[PDB]
Amino acid sequence: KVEQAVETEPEPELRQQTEWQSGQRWELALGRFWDYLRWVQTLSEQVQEELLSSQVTQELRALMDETMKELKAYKSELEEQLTPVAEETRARLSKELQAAQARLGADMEDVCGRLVQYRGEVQAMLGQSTEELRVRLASHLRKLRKRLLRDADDLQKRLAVYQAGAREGAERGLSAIRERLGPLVEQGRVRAATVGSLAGQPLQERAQAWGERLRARMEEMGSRTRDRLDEVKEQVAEVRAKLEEQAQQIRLQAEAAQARLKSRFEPLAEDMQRQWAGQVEKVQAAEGTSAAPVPSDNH
Repeated sequence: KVEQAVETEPEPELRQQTEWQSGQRWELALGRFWDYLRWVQTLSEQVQEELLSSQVTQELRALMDETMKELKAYKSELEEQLTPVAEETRARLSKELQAAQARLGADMEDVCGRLVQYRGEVQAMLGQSTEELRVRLASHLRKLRKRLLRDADDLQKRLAVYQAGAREGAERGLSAIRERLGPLVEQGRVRAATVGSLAGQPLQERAQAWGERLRARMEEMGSRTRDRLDEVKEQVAEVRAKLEEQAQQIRLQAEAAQARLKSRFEPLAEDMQRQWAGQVEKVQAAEGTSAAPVPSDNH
């Protein structure tokens, strides 16, 4: 909201590389998703009015399945072929996707949860503050929106290379998607989320009122905002997700980094270069300006 996800603003290389590679089909979903993704940001009491109905959730879950439907579709067909090698290196292509894969569902599923929780919590009270919940809503959404972002690219980047064409690896490719998810549904029955988002909680005719809400919404939010992660766990519900997630994130970015290194080393050797200072931020000394990325905060 200020640097966690704002660092990408000045770094259009992510939107340029994806728009050039993908084209528009996949870039569309992930493109429109980022719009409402950050739009969810709030501050003024207006947030309590929007919480009435799962608006950002319906729009988020709507696009989430879109980018995931187009990516998974083109992916399965992409796995059929790998880089121009087919010998041993291809073995890393199986694990590589495993990382970017778990990263997709992780953030995605985390999205619907952030809303379903934030809404299910406030809707249970209907008479609390907003900042107390915003403090965590800023960082949580910051890392949730940042990950899904830096991931969408780092993931689509590998799909651009696979377009090359392999021989033996062609068999291992199909295995990659099989090593990620099998019994489950892509990530974790995301469909089940589309149902909850519909739940909402209408009153009489103000369950949304986004019309006037959006007015002060962006006004106060952009005005200056009074939170900037002041470390104040109010809901302590959604924070758990980003907390336990941010921890495992290291396992993903790690396998995805070590693999990508050699993965792109075959086709080229400049990716790590532009990515060294053009990926998104590279986590400039820890995360969060104030409210550091809590590991778990116990239970």
